[PDB]
Amino acid sequence: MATGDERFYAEHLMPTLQGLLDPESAHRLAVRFTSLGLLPRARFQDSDMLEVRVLGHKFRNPVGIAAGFDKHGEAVDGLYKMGFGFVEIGSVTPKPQEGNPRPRVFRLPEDQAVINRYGFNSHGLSVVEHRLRARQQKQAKLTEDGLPLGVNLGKNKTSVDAAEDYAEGVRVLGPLADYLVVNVSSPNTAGLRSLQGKAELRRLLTKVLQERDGLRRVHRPAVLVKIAPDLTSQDKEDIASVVKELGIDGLIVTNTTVSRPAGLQGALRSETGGLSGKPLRDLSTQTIREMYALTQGRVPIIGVGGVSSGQDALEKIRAGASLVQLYTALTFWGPPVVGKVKRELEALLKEQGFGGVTDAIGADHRR
Ligand SMILES: Cc1cc2nc3c(=O)[nH]c(=O)nc-3n(C[C@H](O)[C@H](O)[C@H](O)COP(=O)(O)O)c2cc1C
Ligand SMILES: COc1ccc(Nc2ccc(Oc3ccccc3)cc2)c(C(=O)O)c1
Ligand SMILES: CCCCCCCCCC[N+](C)(C)[O-]
Ligand SMILES: O=C(O)c1cc(=O)[nH]c(=O)[nH]1
Repeated sequence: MATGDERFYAEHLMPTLQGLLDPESAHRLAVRFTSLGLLPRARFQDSDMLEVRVLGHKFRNPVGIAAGFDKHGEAVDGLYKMGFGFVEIGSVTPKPQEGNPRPRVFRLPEDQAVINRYGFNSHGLSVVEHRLRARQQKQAKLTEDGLPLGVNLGKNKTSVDAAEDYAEGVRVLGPLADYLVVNVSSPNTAGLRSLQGKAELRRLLTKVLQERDGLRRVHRPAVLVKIAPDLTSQDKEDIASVVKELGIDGLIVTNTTVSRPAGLQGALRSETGGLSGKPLRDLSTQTIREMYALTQGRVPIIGVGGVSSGQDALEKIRAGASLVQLYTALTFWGPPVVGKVKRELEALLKEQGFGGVTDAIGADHRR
């Protein structure tokens, strides 16, 4: 069934799977299989070249699974087995909520893209907290061994107080996380991205950071802000300013886009939702570049958006990312894409005269 092998997955297994299952069903199955550890052998051995020290942690490799794949913290261990250097779970909302009605995920095969409007379907903080607690010491050892865990926090659709939603997330899941993500960037919850402008963003993040600072040292995560690729130059300037003013630990750049770039071919291109995958790639990379420059290279960036190769990863790294994430590439190429990206990244680093990933971070800005 599953042997096992970049070409077999890309050319045969995944196309067949996608012919049989709609994207959300495939997503549910992928989560189930991953949680059981039913995966092809991750042959790739991580070299010292790929190791990154950032956010107060060691990362065995700079390739993570983006938020949204494991929304409820169900497959964390299987994701490490897949070869990810770090795992981000979420977004998690304070209370459980169902998200949007189905269908709410759409493939754009011709574009190597996906559009989703899940709408923060979440088991909620309490369920995710107990799920994480069940493996807390296991995670502590994984983190020690260079495999950190991120938790992405959302807010409920019907919440009257957005900042309090995030504050609850910090208090409940913060003690279980190496880093937290304040997701102010979903396409798919009304109002949400408006948390990205200035005086209100400052208010929100001050509250978040205060809650984080009130956790015991051993349970005190880094706090990152995940931003949209659709921000105005003014928005980006404002975010960079608040980030530096408040001492936000890092940025995740970017979420999905509500733009529909010219050239999309998929029949479903005009579905409502965030677009991910290849058509997002360079928009994300350019946002990384801008944010790195606006923060003077002093604020760690996790680069995400259309990464499916070593070149994609390195471009983001050279643009200013210390780490990268992918999601959409996994949906088309399956688990072997993780080793592929890592292998290609290591080769490109050597070819371009970099001693390791760390040496390449922001290299474009020094040209
Ligand atoms: C199906 C789907 C669900 C997602 N859910 C979340 C989410 O819950 N929280 C979040 O911060 N990002 C979410 N994302 C955005 C991804 O984390 C990532 O930022 C974006 O997809 C770009 O990366 P990619 O092109 O590699 O997929 C989701 C993306 C997709 C494809
Ligand atoms: C919207 O969110 C997703 C998530 C996973 C997907 N697919 C997928 C990802 C990993 C898989 O993992 C495997 C592959 C082969 C053997 C065992 C597990 C399988 C399907 C898809 C899709 O098919 O469109 C969509
Ligand atoms: C998730 C869709 C099914 C794809 C085929 C499953 C691959 C099983 C992996 C094989 N094995 C677990 C032994 O390595
Ligand atoms: O749950 C979702 O709809 C969602 C959240 C998010 O942050 N990004 C995204 O593309 N979808």
